[PDB]
Amino acid sequence: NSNICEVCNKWGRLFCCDTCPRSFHEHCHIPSVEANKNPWSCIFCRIKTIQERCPESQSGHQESEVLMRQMLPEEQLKCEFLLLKVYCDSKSCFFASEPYYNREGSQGPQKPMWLNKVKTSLNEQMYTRVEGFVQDMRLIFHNHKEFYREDKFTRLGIQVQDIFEKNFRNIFAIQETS
Ligand SMILES: [Zn+2]
Ligand SMILES: [Zn+2]
Ligand SMILES: [Zn+2]
Repeated sequence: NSNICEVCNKWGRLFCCDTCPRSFHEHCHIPSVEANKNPWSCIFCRIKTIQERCPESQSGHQESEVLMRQMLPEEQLKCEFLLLKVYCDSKSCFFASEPYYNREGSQGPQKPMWLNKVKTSLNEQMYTRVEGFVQDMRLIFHNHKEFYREDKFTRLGIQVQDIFEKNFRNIFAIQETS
């Protein structure tokens, strides 16, 4: 197994996957690394199994159809994995915890949103469709762009949104377009 957390790239108290060489901090994995379960398989491995059990699940899909899917166990998992892929980027730090807004010439968003809030919402099964999760994720970046206006820091929102969107298209096998 790797000697650093796959998500945050630090050492520490790591739980090792049995079916791949990745390792995780307990609360870096999503869902949080399960208490017992020998062998244990990480979310990467669980996602690869879904694909292997249903090869056709990789054929292209329309985003509108994906969004309307109910959050059954496989879609729950896919959203957990997509959230984890965002946390994998170090620039996720800016969007992880609860923000506050006091900048001359700007007003804060009407509906603040942050990664840890989305993480709790997933854990608490608060989303009934994929659309709920995706809307909250895109709101994070939209709030950031609106608030920061012409400050160059707006780019951090563009950057992490691009990570989100590329991973969304991959995980949910969105049909490729120009
Ligand atoms: Zn970690
Ligand atoms: Zn694994
Ligand atoms: Zn099949």
